[PDB]
Amino acid sequence: AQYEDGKQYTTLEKPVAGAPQVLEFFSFFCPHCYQFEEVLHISDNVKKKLPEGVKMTKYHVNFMGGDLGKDLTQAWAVAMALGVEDKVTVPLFEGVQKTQTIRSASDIRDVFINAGIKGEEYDAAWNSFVVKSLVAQQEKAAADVQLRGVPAMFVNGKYQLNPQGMDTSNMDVFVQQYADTVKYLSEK
Repeated sequence: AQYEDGKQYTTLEKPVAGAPQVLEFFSFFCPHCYQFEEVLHISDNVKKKLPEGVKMTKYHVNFMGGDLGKDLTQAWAVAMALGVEDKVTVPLFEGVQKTQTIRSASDIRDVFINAGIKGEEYDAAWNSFVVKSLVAQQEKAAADVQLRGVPAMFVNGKYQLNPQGMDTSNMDVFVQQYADTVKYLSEK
């Protein structure tokens, strides 16, 4: 074929029922995630190719960056609840990996503060149980695919994008190839 298992994707031996249709995993410590985010714009180019009715979920993971890593997953929960993903993603990435100015939960908070979220509003959300469950979800979803590496994308809980079977000569062609694969798996 042109798309075969073990090539542009892999199949999960243990398929995850009722999973979000298009599901992405990342870490703000994850170097490829960084390049996935602000040089490749993967999530975004995948949206521009997905069908009618399809929903995209993005979750942080804990297993990079240790104690900060966890704070970052809770902080992403806050991002999701407050609907500010688009306003923190870049300064969070740049704060961990470019400038190294994020070293404590407090530095994470600053990003949100400087991005315009209100202190009391952030703290409230941070400490809220809607956020607790959102952290819980982020973790359960990862556990359900026994996830060990990021970036990762899962389609319909059944398939896993395998970027290392696509070519990296031209980045724009990588994106196109990646996104098209998602569209393929989506229709499967």
